[PDB]
Amino acid sequence: EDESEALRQARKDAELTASADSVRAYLKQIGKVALLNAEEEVELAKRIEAGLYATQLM
DNA sequence: CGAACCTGGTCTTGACTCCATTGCCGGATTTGTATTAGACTGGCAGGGTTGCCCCGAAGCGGGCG
Repeated sequence: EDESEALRQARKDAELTASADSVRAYLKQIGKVALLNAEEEVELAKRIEAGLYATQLM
């Protein structure tokens, strides 16, 4: 079905596999963080420039 | 009988030639680095074949605390 932790346990146990091919390992690694939009990019760029000026001032 | 001679070299002096050998210098080519603002967001991809043997690891029946 879609619940009762059978499919959930299957997805969890299939997440903790070997994946001996290094390309598949790196792709499963990078398919983790959430993608962003233009507002998130604006926010992160402003935070980056603020942090850079703050550490240069320090 | 002596005497010129003539010619092996042995060697030097002086002028001449000629080509390496750096040295700038001006320009040519060669090589390296930086920068491009619309938006773009998790692979293609190729095969699976023997026989025999040894041995080491995974997993399952079976009793035990």
